[PDB]
Amino acid sequence: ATQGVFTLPANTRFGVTAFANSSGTQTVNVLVNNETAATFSGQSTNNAVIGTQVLNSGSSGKVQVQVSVNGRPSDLVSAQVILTNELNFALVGSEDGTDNDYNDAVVVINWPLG
Amino acid sequence: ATQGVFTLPANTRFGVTAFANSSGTQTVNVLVNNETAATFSGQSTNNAVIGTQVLNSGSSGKVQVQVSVNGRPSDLVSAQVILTNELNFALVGSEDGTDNDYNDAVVVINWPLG
Amino acid sequence: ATQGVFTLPANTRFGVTAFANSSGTQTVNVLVNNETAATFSGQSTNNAVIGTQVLNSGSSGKVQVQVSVNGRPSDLVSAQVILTNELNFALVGSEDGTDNDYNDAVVVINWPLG
Amino acid sequence: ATQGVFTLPANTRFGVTAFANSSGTQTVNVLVNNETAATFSGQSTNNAVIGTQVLNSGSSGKVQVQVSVNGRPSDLVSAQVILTNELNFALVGSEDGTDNDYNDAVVVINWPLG
Ligand SMILES: C[C@@H]1O[C@H](O)[C@@H](O)[C@H](O)[C@@H]1O
Ligand SMILES: C[C@@H]1O[C@H](O)[C@@H](O)[C@H](O)[C@@H]1O
Ligand SMILES: C[C@@H]1O[C@H](O)[C@@H](O)[C@H](O)[C@@H]1O
Ligand SMILES: C[C@@H]1O[C@H](O)[C@@H](O)[C@H](O)[C@@H]1O
Ligand SMILES: [Ca+2]
Ligand SMILES: [Ca+2]
Ligand SMILES: [Ca+2]
Ligand SMILES: [Ca+2]
Ligand SMILES: [Ca+2]
Ligand SMILES: [Ca+2]
Ligand SMILES: [Ca+2]
Ligand SMILES: [Ca+2]
Repeated sequence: ATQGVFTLPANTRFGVTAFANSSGTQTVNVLVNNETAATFSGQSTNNAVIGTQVLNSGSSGKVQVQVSVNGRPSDLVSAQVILTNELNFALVGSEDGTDNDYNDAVVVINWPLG
Repeated sequence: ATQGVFTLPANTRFGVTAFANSSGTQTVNVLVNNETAATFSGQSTNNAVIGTQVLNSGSSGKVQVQVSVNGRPSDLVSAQVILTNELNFALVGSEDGTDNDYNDAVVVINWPLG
Repeated sequence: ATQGVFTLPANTRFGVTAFANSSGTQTVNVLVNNETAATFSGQSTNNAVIGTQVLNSGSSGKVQVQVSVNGRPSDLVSAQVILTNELNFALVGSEDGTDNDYNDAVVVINWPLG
Repeated sequence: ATQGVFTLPANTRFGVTAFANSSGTQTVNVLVNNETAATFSGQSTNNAVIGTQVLNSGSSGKVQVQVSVNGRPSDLVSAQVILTNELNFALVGSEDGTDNDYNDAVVVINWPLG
C-alpha cells in the first residue's frame, strides 16, 4: 500500500521534523500539492534532528514524504493518529537497508500549530 | 484515564523530543522509573523543537511525560503507535488553556535508535 | 480531555462494534448528531460482541460513544488512526472499576465501508 | 514493509474479529507462531462480521493475519495502537482490487481480555 502520503486540511500550517538513525546520509523530501516544498539532509546514528520546518499544506492538503539515501529510495511505513479528535500526528519511518529497524529517517508531521 | 505514561522494552535507548505552540513558557519533564531524567523548556508559537535527548528506559522501562506552565500542570492526551511491528512512537499532546488545540507542548518519544 | 467523540466525513456509512470484558453489564450508547442511534447491553469477560451495526454519520458527521454500567458512566480513552491515508479506525476503551485495564467495554468504529 | 504481523505478550488471550466489505469472498487466516489458529470465510459489502473468536498468543506471542480472495493474497496495511498504556489494538486492512479502500477484509485484534 501507498505510504508517506497524508491528506491534511487545506491551506493549513503544519510542522515537519526529521530524525536520523543510520550510517547513510538521509534526504527527506516533503511535497505539497505535488511540488517539492522542503528538503532535509543530514546524518546521525543517534536520533539527531536533521531538519524541522513549518509548511503550508496547499490547496489540496496533500502532503507526501519521500526518503532517499544517495539517490536510492527508502521503503516507507506510515500512519496518522488523532488525539481528542483534534491533535494530529502524521508519522513516517523509513528503511535504507536490510536490518528493517525503519528508523533510518523518522519523520514527524504535526498540526495544528500555534 | 492516566495519560503520558508508557512502558518501553527494558534497558532500551529512546529519543524524546518536545515542541512548543503557545504564548506560555512550556516545561516538559520526562521521568524514567518515576524519576526525572530530562527536562526541556521554551516559548514558541511556531513549533520550535525546544529540546531533545537520548535516554535509556532502564530495568523498569517505565517512562512518563509531564507538562507544566508556570508551575501549573497541563491536561495531557497520549497514545502509542507501532509501525511494521517494530517502529515505536509514544505521543503526547497538552493543553495549557481552554482553546483546546492540545499542541501547547507536544512530545514525541521514539525507539529503537541507531 | 474529551474522549469518545469523533468527527467523521458527513453522510458516510460506518461500522460500530462493541466488545465486553468485565463482571459488570456494559451499556454502550452510540450518538450520531447528538441523538442515540444504537445501544448495546451485555456482559462477558471473554470479549463477546455485544453489538455491531452500520450507521450513517449524517449531516454533522459527529459520532460519540458513551459507556455506562448500571447507570454510572465509565471513564473513556480514545483515539483515531488512519492507515494508508484512507482506512479509518476510531477506538474506544472504558473503565468501570479499579484495575484500569480499560477493556470493560471496547468499541471500534471503522470506515469507509462497502 | 511487512504488514499484518504483531508481537503480543506471551501466553495471552486475545480477540480477533473480521469484517468484510467486498464483492469477493474473504478468507482470513490467523497464524499463531506460524501455524494456522483460525480461519474466517465470508462475503459482505456491509461490514458484516465474518468471524470473531478468542485465541491464545502462545509462547512466541507471534500473531500474523493473512487475507486472500480466490486464493490470491490481498495487499495488507496494519498498525498497533495502545491507549492509556493498557488497551491494545492490532489493526489490519486489506485490498483485493484496485480501488484501494483497503476495507475488503478488516481485522481487529484486541487485548488484554477479561
Ligand atoms: C548503522 C546502520 O546504518 C544503516 O544504514 C541502517 O540501515 C541500520 O539500521 C543502522 O542504522
Ligand atoms: C497563543 C495561544 O497560547 C496559549 O497559551 C495556547 O493555549 C493557545 O492554544 C495558543 O497557542
Ligand atoms: C472481572 C473484572 O470485572 C470488572 O467489572 C472490570 O473492571 C475488571 O477489569 C475485570 O474485568
Ligand atoms: C464492491 C467492491 O468489491 C471489490 O472486490 C472491492 O475491492 C471494492 O473495494 C468494493 O468493495
Ligand atoms: Ca535500517
Ligand atoms: Ca537505523
Ligand atoms: Ca492551547
Ligand atoms: Ca497552542
Ligand atoms: Ca476494568
Ligand atoms: Ca476488564
Ligand atoms: Ca477494495
Ligand atoms: Ca471494499
